Amino acid sequence: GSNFGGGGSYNDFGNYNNQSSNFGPMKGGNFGGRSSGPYGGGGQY
Amino acid sequence: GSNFGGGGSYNDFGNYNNQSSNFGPMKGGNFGGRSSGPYGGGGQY
Amino acid sequence: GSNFGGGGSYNDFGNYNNQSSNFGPMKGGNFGGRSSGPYGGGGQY
Amino acid sequence: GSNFGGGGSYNDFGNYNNQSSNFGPMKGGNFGGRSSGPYGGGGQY
Amino acid sequence: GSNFGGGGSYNDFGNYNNQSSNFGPMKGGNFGGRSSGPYGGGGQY
Amino acid sequence: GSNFGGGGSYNDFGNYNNQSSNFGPMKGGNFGGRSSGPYGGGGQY
Amino acid sequence: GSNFGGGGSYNDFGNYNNQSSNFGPMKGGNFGGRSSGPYGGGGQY
Amino acid sequence: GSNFGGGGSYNDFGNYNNQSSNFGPMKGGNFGGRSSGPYGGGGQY
Amino acid sequence: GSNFGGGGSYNDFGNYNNQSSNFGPMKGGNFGGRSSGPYGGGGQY
Amino acid sequence: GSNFGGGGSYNDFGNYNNQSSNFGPMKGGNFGGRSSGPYGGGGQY
Amino acid sequence: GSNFGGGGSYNDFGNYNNQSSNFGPMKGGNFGGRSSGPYGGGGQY
Amino acid sequence: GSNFGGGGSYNDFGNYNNQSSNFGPMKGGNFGGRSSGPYGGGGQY
Repeated sequence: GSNFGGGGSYNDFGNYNNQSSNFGPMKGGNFGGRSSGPYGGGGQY
Repeated sequence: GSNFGGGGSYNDFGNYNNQSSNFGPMKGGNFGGRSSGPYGGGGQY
Repeated sequence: GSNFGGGGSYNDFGNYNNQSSNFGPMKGGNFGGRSSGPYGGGGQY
Repeated sequence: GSNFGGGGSYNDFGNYNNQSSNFGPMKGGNFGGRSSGPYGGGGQY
Repeated sequence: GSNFGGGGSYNDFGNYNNQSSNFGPMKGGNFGGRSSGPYGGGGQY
Repeated sequence: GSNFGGGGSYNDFGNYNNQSSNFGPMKGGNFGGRSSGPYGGGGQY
Repeated sequence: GSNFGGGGSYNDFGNYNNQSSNFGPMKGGNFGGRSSGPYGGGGQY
Repeated sequence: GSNFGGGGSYNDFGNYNNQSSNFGPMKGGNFGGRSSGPYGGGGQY
Repeated sequence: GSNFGGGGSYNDFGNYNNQSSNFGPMKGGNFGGRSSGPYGGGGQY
Repeated sequence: GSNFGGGGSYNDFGNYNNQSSNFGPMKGGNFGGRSSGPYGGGGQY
Repeated sequence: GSNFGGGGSYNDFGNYNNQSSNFGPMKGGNFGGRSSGPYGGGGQY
Repeated sequence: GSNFGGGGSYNDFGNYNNQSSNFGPMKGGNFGGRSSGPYGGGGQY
């Protein structure tokens, strides 16, 4: 009889995938991975 | 008799996929991965 | 009878993936990995 | 009967992956790894 | 009956990976590893 | 019945990896390892 | 004027997705990922 | 004028995803990842 | 005018993902990662 | 005019990911990482 | 005009990741890392 | 005009990661690191 997240627990556990593959010349970018707060994620500015 | 997220638990567990593949020259970007807050995700500005 | 995150515990445990592979010349960038706070993530500025 | 993060514990334990591989000449960068606070992550400025 | 992070404990224990491999000439950089505070991470300025 | 980080303990214990390997001539840099405070991490300036 | 896979090149570059999510008790398995050769893929025998 | 896989090159570059998430007790397995040769992939025998 | 895998080169460069996350008790296994040769991958026998 | 894997070169450079995270008691195993030869990968026998 | 793996060179350079994180009691094992030859990888026998 | 692995050179240079983190009591083991030859890797027998 074990509690597993019961109560008001905010239980966020999701798998996330960003995948990209290119044979030719890649000047651009695939910006992946979690981010939070204003302007999260990478790039120019 | 085990509780599994019972109660008011906000139980968010979803698989998310962003996948992209290109043979030619890739100047642009596939912006993947979770984000939150204003202007989340990468790119110019 | 063991509690596992029960109560108000904010239990965030998600797998995140950013993956990228390119045969040609790569001038651009795949910006991956967790970030938080203003302007999180790498790049010009 | 062992407590495992029960209470208000903010229990953040997620696997994060940034992976990148390129055969040609790589002038750009894959910016990975956790960051927090203003302008976290590496790059020009 | 052992407490394991119970209470208000901020229990942050996540695996983080930044990996990169290139056959050709690498002039650029993969900036990995934890950082905090303003402008964390390496690069020009 | 042993306390393990219980209370308000800020228990931060995460594995972090920065790995990079290149066959050709490497003029650039992989900047890894923990940093904190303004402008943490190495590079020009 | 750049060749991009021209000639007899067998150019196989397809995105493939296997995704599955279940709230209840999962005794079975979602067998995903590429396989080749006799009896490829996992399971009993 | 750069060749990009031209000729008889067998150019296989595809993104593959296996993702799975379950709230309840998981006795079974999601067998992912590339395999080749007889009986590739994990499981009993 | 640079050759990029041209000729008979077997150029295999694909991103592969195996990801899995479970809140309840996990007795089973997610068997990921490349394998080759007879009976590749882990498990009982 | 630089050769990049041209000729008969077997150029295998793929990113591979095995990731898994579980809140409850984990008796089983996620068997990841490359393997080759008979019965590659870990587990009982 | 520099050769980069040209000829019959078997050029294997791939990033591989095995990552796993668990809040509860872990009796089992995540068996990661390259292996070759009969019965490569760790575990009972 | 510098040769970089050209000829029949078996050029194996891959990053490999095995990472694992657990808050509760860990009786089991994460067996990482390269191995070769019969029964490579650690564990009982």
